[PDB]
Amino acid sequence: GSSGSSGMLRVIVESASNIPKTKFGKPDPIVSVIFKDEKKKTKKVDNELNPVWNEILEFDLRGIPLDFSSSLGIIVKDFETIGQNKLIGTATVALKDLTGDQSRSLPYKLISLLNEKGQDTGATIDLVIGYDPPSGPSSG
Repeated sequence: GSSGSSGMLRVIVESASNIPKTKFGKPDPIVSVIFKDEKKKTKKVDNELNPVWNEILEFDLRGIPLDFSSSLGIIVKDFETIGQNKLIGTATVALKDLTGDQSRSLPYKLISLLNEKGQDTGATIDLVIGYDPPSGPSSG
């Protein structure tokens, strides 16, 4: 364990609320984060409108900093449904604001989720993304 940071993006998932129920009752919502070709999702929540994951995610950049082009992809759907085109909502977090030469963690809450059509689904999800600039002898 050498002393040195190689760029790492942490994506904390608190919980969601205001989810569009279903005819049956309550679907199985699940957070799905995608960054640096890394698909990481949170523990699927059973029949519950406001699922509470309160988990922490991490992504290795390998000395690769952020840019105005870098962003996080947040997609929420119903586990019970995989193939079907059932989509609860989505949201993209532009890390262009977190970019810089000094760690910066901005709490992203009250995010409006949009369906595959781009219409306000009426669901909100809290997330805390933290950026960390790489630094050390091993540059890549």
